[PDB]
Amino acid sequence: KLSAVRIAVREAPYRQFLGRREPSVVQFPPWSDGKSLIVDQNEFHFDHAFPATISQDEMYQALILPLVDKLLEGFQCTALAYGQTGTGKSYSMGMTPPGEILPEHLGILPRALGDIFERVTARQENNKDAIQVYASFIEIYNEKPFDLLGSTPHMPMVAARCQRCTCLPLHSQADLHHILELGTRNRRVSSRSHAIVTIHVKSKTHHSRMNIVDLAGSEGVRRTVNINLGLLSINKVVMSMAAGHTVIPYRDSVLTTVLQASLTAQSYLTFLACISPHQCDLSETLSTLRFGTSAKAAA
Ligand SMILES: Nc1ncnc2c1ncn2[C@@H]1O[C@H](COP(=O)(O)OP(=O)(O)NP(=O)(O)O)[C@@H](O)[C@H]1O
Ligand SMILES: [Mg+2]
Repeated sequence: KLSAVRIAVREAPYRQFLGRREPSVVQFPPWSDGKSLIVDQNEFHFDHAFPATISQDEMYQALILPLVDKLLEGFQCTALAYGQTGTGKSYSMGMTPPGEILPEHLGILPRALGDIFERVTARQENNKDAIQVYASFIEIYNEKPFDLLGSTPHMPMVAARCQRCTCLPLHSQADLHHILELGTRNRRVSSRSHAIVTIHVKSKTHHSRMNIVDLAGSEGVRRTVNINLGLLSINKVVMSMAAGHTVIPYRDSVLTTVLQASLTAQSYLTFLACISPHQCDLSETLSTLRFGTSAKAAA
C-alpha cells in the first residue's frame, strides 16, 4: 500500500490578447478552501486547487515541501505533472536550467534541492553518518527510456538497466544547472517526450529518492484506456498494490517500470494536474480533471 496519494491542480495563467484578458472557464468558489474548483458546472474536490494567481514558492511550500521531509526520513517520493500542452507543466516542475531564469520563476526541482541540501547540511551541526546527493535524468520517447546523463543517451535502455541509469553526484545545489543542461543537449526531442529527473539521497545503508516527472502534453488536435499509457499504468498500479497484490503491473509501461522502486509500499505519489483557463480547451480540461478523480479513487 502507498503511504499517500495526493491530487493537485494548478490553473494556467490566462494569456491576454491585445490588452484584454477574459475570465477563466475555471472557477474557484468562495468555499473552495484551496481544494475545490468548478468547471463546466462541475465542482471537483482535490487536495490542492491552485488558481493561476498562486506563485511558484506558494505552490512548492504547500505541495512539495512536505515530501522533502518524507524523503529525508527515508521514503520514496514522486511528483508527476500531466495535462494539456502549454499549461505550465514544465514551468512548474522546473525543468529549465536555473541560471537562465529569475528567482521568483524557479520551479519545484531547484526549490526542492535547496531544501534538501539545507537540511542535509543541517546535519553537520551534528556531523554523523555521511550523506551523498545524486541526480539522474531519464527521458521517455516512444515507450523507450533514455539515460540522458550517460555516454549513450541515444541507445534505448532495458528494463533492468533502467533502475541502474547513471547517477551524478551533487556537492552543491548549484551543480543542478550543469546536470539539466547536459541532459537537455542529450535528449531526443514523434516530436514530444517525457522527462524524469530524480534527486537521490544516499547513506552508507539507505537509498531514498524524489522523482520529478514532467509529462508532455499531447501534440496536435484530437478527434471530436484512451490517454497516456503511463498515466493509466500508475493508476492500475496504485489500485493493484492497493488490494490484493501478487504481481504489480510495473511492466505495463516504461514509466511505471522506471519508477518501480518508488511505487512501493509506504511510498508517496503526488499528481499535479495542469489545466488551461481558455474555453476552447474545455474538452481537455475535463478529461484532465477526471483522470485525477480516478487517481484519487484508486485507494
Ligand atoms: N504561472 C506561470 N507564470 C508565468 N508564466 C507561466 C506560468 N505558467 C506557464 N507559463 C509559461 O507558459 C509557457 C509554457 O510553459 P510549459 O511548462 O512549457 O507548458 P508545458 O505544459 O510544459 N507544454 P508541453 O510540454 O507541450 O506539455 C512558458 O513560457 C511558461 O513560462
Ligand atoms: Mg514541457
